[PDB]
Amino acid sequence: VPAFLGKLWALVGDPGTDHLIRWSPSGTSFLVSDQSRFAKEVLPQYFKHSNMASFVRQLNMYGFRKVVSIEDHVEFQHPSFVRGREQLLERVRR
Amino acid sequence: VPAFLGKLWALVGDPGTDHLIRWSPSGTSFLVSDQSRFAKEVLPQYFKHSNMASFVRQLNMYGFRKVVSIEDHVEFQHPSFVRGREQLLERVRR
Ligand code: NA
Ligand code: NA
Ligand code: NA
Ligand code: NA
Repeated sequence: VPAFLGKLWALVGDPGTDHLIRWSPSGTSFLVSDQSRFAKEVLPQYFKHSNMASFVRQLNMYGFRKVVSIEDHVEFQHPSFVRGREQLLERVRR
Repeated sequence: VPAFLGKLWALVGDPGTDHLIRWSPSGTSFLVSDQSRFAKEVLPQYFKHSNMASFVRQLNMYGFRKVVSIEDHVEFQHPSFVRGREQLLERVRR
């Protein structure tokens, strides 16, 4: 598992960050509650930078997608990024 | 499980419909490859109507969301609608 994805996995699951970034109730997507605060408060802890645009670009390079209503916060998803599915994470690729 | 969701579960998983509606590779979302054809060819088989707008409205009433790129076909998702997770399906509610 690439270091970016190992860090992403850890930071999403970390209870200490859940007020800003956490798994959905079933773990098939993850929620960033406040993008500005996430970039200033969580990203330095895990990546030693605070650049949301770089982070989102990296998610895009790995094929992550956004979850939106059929009809600031953001919800991301990847078929192979699922809480508890440690071996499936190996399928997330650039 | 409400009849709409039982039918949805069956039709997504049905190999005979997979050219038009199928689970994603990990089963955490589902893809409609061609909405017009899906409405004319799959919906009558399972619901005895051909109205895409009614179907999508029903998905919205149950809290389904759409999956889109970070930067016709459509991909839908619900935290509690996951291939193989039969008991989790009980949590999908109006
Ligand atoms: Na967690
Ligand atoms: Na977290
Ligand atoms: Na299937
Ligand atoms: Na199918």
